[PDB]
Amino acid sequence: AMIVKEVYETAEKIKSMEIRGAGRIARAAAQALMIQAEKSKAKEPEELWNELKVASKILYNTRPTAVSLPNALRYVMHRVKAAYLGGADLETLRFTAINSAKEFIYNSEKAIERIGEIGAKRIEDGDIIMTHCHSKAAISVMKKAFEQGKNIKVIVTETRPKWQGKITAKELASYGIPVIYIVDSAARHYMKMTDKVVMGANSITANGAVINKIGTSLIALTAKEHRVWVMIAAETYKFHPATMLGQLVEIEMRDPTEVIPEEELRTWPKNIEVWNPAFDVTPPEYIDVIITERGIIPPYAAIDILKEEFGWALKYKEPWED
Amino acid sequence: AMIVKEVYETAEKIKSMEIRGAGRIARAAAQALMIQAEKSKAKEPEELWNELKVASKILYNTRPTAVSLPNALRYVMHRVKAAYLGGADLETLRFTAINSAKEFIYNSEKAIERIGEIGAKRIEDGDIIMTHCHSKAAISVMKKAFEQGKNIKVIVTETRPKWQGKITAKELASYGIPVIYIVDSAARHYMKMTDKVVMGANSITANGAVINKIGTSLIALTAKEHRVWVMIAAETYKFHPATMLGQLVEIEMRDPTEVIPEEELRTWPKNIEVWNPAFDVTPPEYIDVIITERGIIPPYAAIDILKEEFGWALKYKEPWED
Amino acid sequence: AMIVKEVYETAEKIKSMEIRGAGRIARAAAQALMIQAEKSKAKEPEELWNELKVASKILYNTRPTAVSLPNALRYVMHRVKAAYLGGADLETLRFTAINSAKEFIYNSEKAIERIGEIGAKRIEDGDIIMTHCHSKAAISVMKKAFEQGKNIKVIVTETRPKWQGKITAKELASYGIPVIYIVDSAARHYMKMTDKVVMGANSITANGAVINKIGTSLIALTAKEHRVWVMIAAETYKFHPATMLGQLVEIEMRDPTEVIPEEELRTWPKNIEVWNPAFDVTPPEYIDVIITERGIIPPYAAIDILKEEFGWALKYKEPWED
Amino acid sequence: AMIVKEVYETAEKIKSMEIRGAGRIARAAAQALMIQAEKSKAKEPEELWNELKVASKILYNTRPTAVSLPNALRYVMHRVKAAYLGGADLETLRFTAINSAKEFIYNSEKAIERIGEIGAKRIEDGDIIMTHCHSKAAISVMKKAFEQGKNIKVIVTETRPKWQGKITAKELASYGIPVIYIVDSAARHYMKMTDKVVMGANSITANGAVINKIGTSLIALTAKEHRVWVMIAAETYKFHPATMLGQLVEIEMRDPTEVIPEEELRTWPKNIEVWNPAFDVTPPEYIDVIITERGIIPPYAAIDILKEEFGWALKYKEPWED
Amino acid sequence: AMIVKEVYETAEKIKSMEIRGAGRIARAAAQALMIQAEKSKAKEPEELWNELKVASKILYNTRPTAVSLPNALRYVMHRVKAAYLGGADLETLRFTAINSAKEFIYNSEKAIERIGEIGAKRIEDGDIIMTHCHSKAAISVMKKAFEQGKNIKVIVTETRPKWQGKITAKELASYGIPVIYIVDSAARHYMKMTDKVVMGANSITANGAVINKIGTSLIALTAKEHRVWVMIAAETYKFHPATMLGQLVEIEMRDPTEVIPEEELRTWPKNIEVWNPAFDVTPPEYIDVIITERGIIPPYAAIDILKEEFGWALKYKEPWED
Amino acid sequence: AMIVKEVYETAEKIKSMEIRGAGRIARAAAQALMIQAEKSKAKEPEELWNELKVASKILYNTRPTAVSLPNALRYVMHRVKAAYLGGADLETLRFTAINSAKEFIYNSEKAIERIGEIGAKRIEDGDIIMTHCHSKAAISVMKKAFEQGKNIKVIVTETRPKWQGKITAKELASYGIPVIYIVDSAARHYMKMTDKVVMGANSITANGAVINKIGTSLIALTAKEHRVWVMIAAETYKFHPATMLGQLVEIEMRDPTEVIPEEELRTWPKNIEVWNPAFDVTPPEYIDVIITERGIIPPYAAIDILKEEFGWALKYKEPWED
Ligand SMILES: O=P(O)(O)OC[C@H]1O[C@H](OP(=O)(O)O)[C@H](O)[C@@H]1O
Ligand SMILES: O=P(O)(O)OC[C@H]1O[C@H](OP(=O)(O)O)[C@H](O)[C@@H]1O
Ligand SMILES: O=P(O)(O)OC[C@H]1O[C@H](OP(=O)(O)O)[C@H](O)[C@@H]1O
Ligand SMILES: O=P(O)(O)OC[C@H]1O[C@H](OP(=O)(O)O)[C@H](O)[C@@H]1O
Ligand SMILES: O=P(O)(O)OC[C@H]1O[C@H](OP(=O)(O)O)[C@H](O)[C@@H]1O
Ligand SMILES: O=P(O)(O)OC[C@H]1O[C@H](OP(=O)(O)O)[C@H](O)[C@@H]1O
Ligand SMILES: [Cl-]
Ligand SMILES: [Cl-]
Ligand SMILES: [Cl-]
Ligand SMILES: [Cl-]
Ligand SMILES: [Cl-]
Ligand SMILES: [Cl-]
Ligand SMILES: [K+]
Ligand SMILES: [K+]
Repeated sequence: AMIVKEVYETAEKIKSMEIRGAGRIARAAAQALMIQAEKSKAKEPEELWNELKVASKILYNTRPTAVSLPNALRYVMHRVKAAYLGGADLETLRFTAINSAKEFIYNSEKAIERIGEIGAKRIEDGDIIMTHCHSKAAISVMKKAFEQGKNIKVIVTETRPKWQGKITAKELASYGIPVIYIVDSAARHYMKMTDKVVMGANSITANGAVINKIGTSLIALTAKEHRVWVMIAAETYKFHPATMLGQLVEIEMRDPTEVIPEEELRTWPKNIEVWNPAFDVTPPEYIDVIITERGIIPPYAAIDILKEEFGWALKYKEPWED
Repeated sequence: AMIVKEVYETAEKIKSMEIRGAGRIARAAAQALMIQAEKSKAKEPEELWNELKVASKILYNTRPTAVSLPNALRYVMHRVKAAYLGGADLETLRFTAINSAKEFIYNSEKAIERIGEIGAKRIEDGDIIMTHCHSKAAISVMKKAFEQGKNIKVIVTETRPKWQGKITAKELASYGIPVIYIVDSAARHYMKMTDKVVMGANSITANGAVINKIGTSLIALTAKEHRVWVMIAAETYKFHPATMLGQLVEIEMRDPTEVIPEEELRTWPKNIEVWNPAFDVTPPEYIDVIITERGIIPPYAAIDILKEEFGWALKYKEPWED
Repeated sequence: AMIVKEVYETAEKIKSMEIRGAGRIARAAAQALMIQAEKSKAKEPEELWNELKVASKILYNTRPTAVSLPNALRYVMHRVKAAYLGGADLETLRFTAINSAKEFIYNSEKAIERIGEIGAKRIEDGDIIMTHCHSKAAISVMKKAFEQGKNIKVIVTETRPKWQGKITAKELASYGIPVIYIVDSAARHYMKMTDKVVMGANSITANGAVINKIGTSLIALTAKEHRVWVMIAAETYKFHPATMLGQLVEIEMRDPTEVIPEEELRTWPKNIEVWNPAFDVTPPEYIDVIITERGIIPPYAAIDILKEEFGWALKYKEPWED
Repeated sequence: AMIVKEVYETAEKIKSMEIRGAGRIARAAAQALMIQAEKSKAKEPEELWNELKVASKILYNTRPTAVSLPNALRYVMHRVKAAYLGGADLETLRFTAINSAKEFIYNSEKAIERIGEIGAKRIEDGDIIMTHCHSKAAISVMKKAFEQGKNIKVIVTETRPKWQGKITAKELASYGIPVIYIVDSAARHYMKMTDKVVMGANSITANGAVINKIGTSLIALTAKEHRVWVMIAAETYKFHPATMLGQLVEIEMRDPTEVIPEEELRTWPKNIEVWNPAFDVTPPEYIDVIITERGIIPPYAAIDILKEEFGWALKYKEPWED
Repeated sequence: AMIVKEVYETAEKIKSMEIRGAGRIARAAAQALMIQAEKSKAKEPEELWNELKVASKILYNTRPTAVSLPNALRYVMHRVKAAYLGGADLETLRFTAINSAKEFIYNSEKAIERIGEIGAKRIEDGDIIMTHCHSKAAISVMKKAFEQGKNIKVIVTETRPKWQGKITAKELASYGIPVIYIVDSAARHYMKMTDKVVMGANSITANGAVINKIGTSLIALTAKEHRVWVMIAAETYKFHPATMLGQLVEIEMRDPTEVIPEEELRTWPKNIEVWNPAFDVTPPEYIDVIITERGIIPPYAAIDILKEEFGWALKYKEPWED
Repeated sequence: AMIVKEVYETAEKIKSMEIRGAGRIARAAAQALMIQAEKSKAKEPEELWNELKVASKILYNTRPTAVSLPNALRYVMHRVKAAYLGGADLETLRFTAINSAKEFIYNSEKAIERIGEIGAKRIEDGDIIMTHCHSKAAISVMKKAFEQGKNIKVIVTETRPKWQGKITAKELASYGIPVIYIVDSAARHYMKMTDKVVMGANSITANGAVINKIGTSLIALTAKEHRVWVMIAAETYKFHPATMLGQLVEIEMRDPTEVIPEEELRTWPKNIEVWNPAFDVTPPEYIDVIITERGIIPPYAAIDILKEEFGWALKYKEPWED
């Protein structure tokens, strides 16, 4: 199959986290399919179909935990597969991939904006907000509250080992928002002064559990301890269909060298193992609301988002499997 | 007063944390007073007394949170003061300073060994133990358990910002103990597999609260959530006399460049502030036992350790005050 | 612009709490619109439409916290607006107003009676029930259980500052129900002897939170503490549509002279402020069920009441807006 | 009515628990109605209808707690009733009873297999699973997990007074699964080593409460204390329609001689009473998921299973009532 | 038998709550014994002894719940009794009564002032403090913190039924302290903004439980809920010796007309009963410290206050008994 | 060493649980030493000393978990050892053993009575009390409350696998106390109607934990859940000195045949293991008071009982070790 360099490059950058953030990697994967379809030299629809299946698989095998990625792939590929199977000729199949890809990307952008608008209404003037990692959905919320003239301040946790909190701090400061920057260990110490916790998600399960950057569950735990609202900002495509039928979400284990750099780590004795999970699981008892582009829900309503929008696909195999 | 160079160097090295760990700095403070008295060229008792008073103030004004330091200074100087007020001559005042200091150091050392023998009886073969920062008292426990032939493994949290966890990981591994190194954020995620948590202390208050390295209270919180025993290995000189009469323990705020290196921080926007608390407060509800060199106590027995060993001094001014 | 005196006097009575209780004020707003329409001297549809809009705004601007009042105005005005926009003539518009009003009013009465029947089934012979304030929906439950022959006693809390508890004590006693009357402060002391807690609601949010008379949340908290069932009796029009898109519910602050009479308060010094919140927020974790005219639900299905009945309307502006 | 012998024998055998387990008795009840219709010597539709009505009452008055039984009877008799009221002739009424019953039995069987496939995805290699009583739905899960090659061990609680745990221990062991048998009292003691708890259900209520074998709520409580996942494997026909409109589930009180054998009890003093509740109530807070043949749900989604499959019948009388 | 009118009128005033507050009523009982002794017309030791015994019984039988009152009578009477039994003459006995009284009175004043000083050290600049009722010991803390220049505000709960909150609001405002006055029901709504809770005590038991004005326990509960410090300010003579040997503390039930004035209550029907408990019980789990004149203790060291100061006396009968 | 048959027989009966109950086995062990000393044919003190050491070891090696046993042995043997070592002749050594044994036995009887008197004061008229196993200390409490004329009723759990609850039921009924008898699984179900939980102890540790019959920890857990007082009735000799220095208490694992009788168990396949722990650990957070013969303490004061009465012996080896 003649896979274009952009598919390989997108995949390499997902894997390396040069491109990162759950929504962003899903957009990048839709983009990569778009580009495969645009540049394809396929002459028959079967051949293009085969390229899009192979590209889809390469992109799926990058990072496991964030379901946004497979959900993007499926959005495009369910539509591509129904067209190929319904007889579409080459150019109709091509357009179906391109246009489906574009709709995913545009829907992602609008969803993040609307999550901002909805979540911002829950932020009040004077609020100290704590956040974790770098989530564009959570940021959209903070950014909009500040645009509305609420004087907020945000406690940003540094978020080891990849330091995504540095991204968040600089970003929020560039909008005019003051930031207090702390190490992850200090989240309980500062939870007394916090009014709200606003974080994002990689995958949300059928029972309401949120899988998000390593340490999220700790911040949620002590927020609950303190009666501080935990709000999770998350697009519908963050919801995980396979968990409706019992599937466990895989937690990505990333290279030990993100924790201890290579040159240091290679001097350490062999009876030290460095373990580097990229996510943890926050149970729904520690989440007050999830803010989707369709509104505020209790986390227990995750199953409804899943039923009404993804359940249908579960009797069928993946729309890229041959 | 003619303060010797070793007093100034010890003070600087406590301040910079080139010498750190609550028991160690307390021994170093006693050791500094020892050297002042050894080397003093005083010829009157009054002169040496005044030197030791000034030295004591220099040493006390280094780091505020660990009461181990003022307790060491008190141990030497209650004895020095009483000899002086009872009319000791120069050589008798001198020997009293030098010998009180050697006593403190020796008792510290024995206390740590003993804490280890006691706490190790609580550790069971097959145990996975989580720790935090680098506490000689907590290490004493684990090391003794390993030497008893218990096949243990220790999960070492990196302990941002100063990375004391690397000291711990390499020290335990060099004793032959298997280590799992993780970031602080991952403590909840790995609390299910943990059997025991063993951590140290800087100060322990009358109501049974434990002031220890930033992040301690989080680890304890989730250990309690998961019913994992929290054990705090701590010498009786970690107990904080002044909290008996209402005093709050100052939490040390250290330099922002410990979090974000100077070269990076100078480039960051002015509306970002970096907060770097060196300690937090773990309430007694999240502590199962305190292991002193006198035995296992519930945390609410802290007031008894204080009543029996320190209460009598509270009537008086500090033994270095004019 | 030509608004009948009945609208003005209903408004004044809602505002002064001469007419109170969330259901009742909602019925009174419908009643007021009904009377504007019956008595209007308008000659074109336009004029009547402008009167109903204006009258609705007046009624809306009385008390903010109970969503029943705007849900009643919406019930009428959606229907009036649709008729008006579909070119309805004057008597068609008038009667759409009158009839819609009557319909809300009759459904309110029936909903309250049906909540009685459903809720009474959870009451058991010998039950001691605690309640708070004076809620017709909670009272419907208690009255029905007693009419079924269950020997219950009701602990009535006095409900400062407006003493609604007195209304409830006398009302329940009038039906032959034995009453125990206590101050609000005594709710914990008597929670051990309580078998069920039954209270009303002013607004219920998308995430399952209940906004009800100041003090409800304390009762619910110690109820949950003691594993006593907390049941909230509430018509579907107590559910709050705007909270689906992030709106916060405003807590009415009423006159401090309801707390300290004017004659006494004028004598007090300026450095005492009296704060008089009329409602508090009870989180869903401390509510076992809501009893609506459609059934028993967990507090987390509030969002399904909203989606199924009100969600459609969030697309559009309030039906009384221009 | 000429009720056949198999109806009476099935009723007696449900009463005595020679046939027990909530799914099994439901199938046996359907199977009894099947045999009544097969063997009936009725010649009018009216006559067979009246037989099936009487049979249904006999079967329903056996054990009250497991709603699986009346749900089975409803499944057959809604269909029988509608055929009769629509003027079915004898053979058409007959086949409708026999075929509705075969459908119920088949769907039950498939539902259990499916619950097993789904729940098994939640079980992980190395898992220690605790169970209670003898639930075919819970066993389906464990058995499928074992057949997937997951090396599991099951802790089986003896389940006094009727000792259903011995049935479970021998059944699991005969599939090749390692078993640890303990007394019910030892469930807390062994909850630290347990990874997962998997139990069945007799009835599940609108608010998400689970009524299952006496002791269930205790096991769930301590599983929650210890953060051990509680999974309730339960077919949709375990969900209890009438709780939607307020009904409480009767807890069956069985004979004291199940606890203390007659030969011993007759010798005991008159001021000792033996209480033998066959079930308790586990609140939804102590349940992580319910595994239905339609998927994993949070317990608060019980109201949705009821709304979508059973709500419509609540308007009508039982389909066996005059 | 010859009891001076001062004893009778002190008793009547204690009983009617014209003299109230646990410390104050204790000082007034001592004062009453002092005056019996100064004014006695007895001529033998025997006669004075019989008067002091009788006068003590009268004073004891006023209000039951605050142990301060019997601890004051014991302070005097142990000393009088020992003197009398060691053959003291008339003026030796008289003066032992008078002097012992004066001594209790002076120590009470000093204890309250010392609690102020110790407790103020836990108050911090900017603190919002919630309190309940009117406790001189809690007020001592708040007043001292303000005198130290800390800018505090105090939330004062009204404390139905006797409105002690009004005494406290006016008193605190008189010292220049800003006050916020709320109904008791509003304590949860305002707990988020509260930094510390500071309340008094009537009796403290061997296990650490605090008996204080009706409603204290609800405040402490939601304080603990919100991780707000709960501090109890209480002299050593609030500790209850008889609870060491299992005694329960009696909860005074006062006249229902304190709740509903007579003029209104006579009009109410017989089937409403008004219950008026003057105190509730706060378990030690919801108290962080007790502040006594001897220091800060965890609530679980109440038993050590008792053993060290009162335990000796449990051997013998009350010193006023025959 | 010439060990009398009574020592061997006492040991056999301890091991078999023909003699059982923590206090009773300690009395029986003191008795066995008494009898060895009375019947000894020793001619020199060294020879008698050697017999008493050997008997002590035989009795120590019966059952591990209840510390009452070693504490009895030590009470006698500390005194025997001080006499042998201080030169006592044969007959003085003999008398020292006999008389020390008698003092232990008499002190045990008085302690149980006094625990009754003290605990009974905490029981109120109308109380429903739940208990577990058969504890003479807990029974003394119930028996005395009933003798005082309190109308109590006791819920007795059957206590698998040895059925000690049958002993308790019959015993309490023989005093006139009504009993409700339940299986252990039903303790949560009936905790709503319970006022108090009163249980005994085998060993109480330095941190306040209570080791008691298997299932105790479960009853305590749900009692705490329900705000039902947990009272532990326990003699000072139930307190475990070695835990002061870190020792873990061994949990006795008894024969599987107590759970499943031999003839049944031998037909079961080898991949079923029966596990039969005789005790569990109840953490001090689930105990409100321990009632000793010296009074009511919080469980956290266990360390005080240990310090003041047993600490002294810990620098020395066991008084029977050679
Ligand atoms: O979609 P948005 O809201 O941007 O991010 C959601 C989440 O994705 C990120 O994962 P990673 O950094 O790619 O591993 C973080 O966990 C973050 O909270
Ligand atoms: O005395 P040891 O047990 O060695 O250590 C006690 C504690 O002192 C250290 O503080 P820092 O590194 O000096 O700030 C850590 O907080 C450690 O837990
Ligand atoms: O609709 P019903 O059940 O009568 O009352 C519901 C609630 O409305 C009342 O508010 P207010 O007295 O009007 O402020 C109380 O808060 C009461 O619980
Ligand atoms: O339907 P399945 O999953 O087999 O069992 C469900 C439940 O029914 C049984 O009740 P009983 O033994 O009939 O009283 C047990 O409580 C079991 O958990
Ligand atoms: O001793 P001080 O600190 O003043 O008061 C202690 C307590 O006594 C008062 O009781 P009451 O008003 O006499 O019933 C209140 O309960 C107050 O908290
Ligand atoms: O000393 P008393 O109060 O009688 O009993 C205390 C405890 O000893 C018993 O152990 P076992 O039955 O010998 O194993 C039970 O666990 C009981 O609660
Ligand atoms: Cl998962
Ligand atoms: Cl502090
Ligand atoms: Cl809100
Ligand atoms: Cl129910
Ligand atoms: Cl009490
Ligand atoms: Cl132990
Ligand atoms: K664990
Ligand atoms: K576990």
